[PDB]
Amino acid sequence: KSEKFAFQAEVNRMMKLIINSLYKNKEIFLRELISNASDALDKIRLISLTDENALAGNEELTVKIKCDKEKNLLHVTDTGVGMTREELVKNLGTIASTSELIGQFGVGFYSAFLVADKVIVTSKHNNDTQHIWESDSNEFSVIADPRGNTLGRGTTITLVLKEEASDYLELDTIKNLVKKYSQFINFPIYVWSSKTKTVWDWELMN
Amino acid sequence: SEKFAFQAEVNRMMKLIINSLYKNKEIFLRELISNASDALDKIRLISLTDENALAGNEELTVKIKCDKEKNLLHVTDTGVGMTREELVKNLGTISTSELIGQFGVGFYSAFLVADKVIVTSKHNNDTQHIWESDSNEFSVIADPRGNTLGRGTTITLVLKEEASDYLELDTIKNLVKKYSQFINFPIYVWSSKTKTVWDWELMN
Ligand SMILES: COC1=C2C[C@@H](C)C[C@H](OC)[C@H](O)[C@@H](C)/C=C(\C)[C@H](OC(N)=O)[C@@H](OC)/C=C\C=C(/C)C(=O)NC(=CC1=O)C2=O
Ligand SMILES: COC1=C2C[C@@H](C)C[C@H](OC)[C@H](O)[C@@H](C)/C=C(\C)[C@H](OC(N)=O)[C@@H](OC)/C=C\C=C(/C)C(=O)NC(=CC1=O)C2=O
Repeated sequence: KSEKFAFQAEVNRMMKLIINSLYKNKEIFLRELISNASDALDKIRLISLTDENALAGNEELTVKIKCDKEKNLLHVTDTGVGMTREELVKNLGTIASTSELIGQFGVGFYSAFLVADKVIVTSKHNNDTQHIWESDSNEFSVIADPRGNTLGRGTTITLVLKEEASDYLELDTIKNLVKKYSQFINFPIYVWSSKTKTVWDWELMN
Repeated sequence: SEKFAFQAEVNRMMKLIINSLYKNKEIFLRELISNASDALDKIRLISLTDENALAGNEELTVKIKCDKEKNLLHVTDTGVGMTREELVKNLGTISTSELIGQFGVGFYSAFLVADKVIVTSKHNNDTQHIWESDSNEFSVIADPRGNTLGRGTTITLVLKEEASDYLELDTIKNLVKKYSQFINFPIYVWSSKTKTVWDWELMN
């Protein structure tokens, strides 16, 4: 189980706070994830200033959100700097209204457990191979992605939604939320939506 | 090397117990008394083949102590006890009311009323040690007070505010009785009588 890890005590306590104090406005997890994605794009953009190889694995700088209503999943993918394996283990397993306090203290990512029974973070960084981080909140593991490098560069956050969080699978909801929290993000944010013959394509939200 | 993490299974188990028994929480005492009884049963067996078994403490009892000022509830038995290695493994790894005793996870029902649970235990083959937890981790350290128990274990609960009622004597006596009526070992509750004096009171 050299791939299995446990959470630092403080993180456990922190996840417990978010759940007990934000259960009346769970929709903020989308805000927090879109915000994280945006900070990630800012860093690769900052890296491309000095390193001229920074953007060779994925020239674009976007944020695409997809709804798999059949597998009960919600995907949020950015083409930011991404995270190395060691960063998945250290930065997600430890740390150094409360709606505003979370993003400021650096723990807004855990707001995802407000609507998910399981969170998965797939990531490719310019200096490592693609890896997968998974957790149901009672432990977590990190393994090399057997699919190889399918992201180029960036991160995908996958949420296996709670049955009560089923509404986050309907497009009308996500679009409303994506739009409401995409307002001040300096990057384009699309949503895989239907157009009704009935064809699917990326739809710009901001 | 004094702070450990709970195994994933235990984590899952604590939540289940807490999510499903929030309606009948008084169960926690039944579970502690029951465990106390098992412990006593085991030292008694050992005393059959081991003449030195009861060297550290000749009695086979279970004593319950309420401390309102400090907000603590103590459950002490004089059974076989637990060695440091056992506290670590047997506690960190593994109506449903009567379904938890079966699986052997009753202990955790203590978190239904306690923000923090402490386990002090002295086992014939080791020195006294202390296991503490708030459910988000746990730690095991050598008791700096020495071999104070002689032999056995003390379950100390730092009761939640909404658990203020288990601090009241008449309540514990009432509860300790309903569940001690089946244990073949004497259960006492440090009670009081009005001058006002304190002394053990037999419940079964
Ligand atoms: C200031 O940076 C932020 C930090 C500090 C730190 C961990 C940054 C990280 O160092 C490895 C990378 O530099 C950064 C580019 C990676 C992301 C933003 C990831 O998101 C995507 N899309 O990559 C996010 O994944 C869930 C990382 C964990 C987030 C946590 C625990 C959180 O709750 N809040 C945080 C939000 C932040 O903005 C946070 O702690
Ligand atoms: C069958 O034995 C029981 C086990 C198996 C096992 C761990 C037994 C233990 O092995 C080291 C000792 O042999 C035994 C004498 C010690 C006690 C009963 C302790 O209580 C006192 N007073 O000593 C209790 O402390 C909280 C131990 C943890 C209890 C757990 C996790 C539980 O939830 N249920 C259990 C109840 C049991 O009866 C249980 O798992």
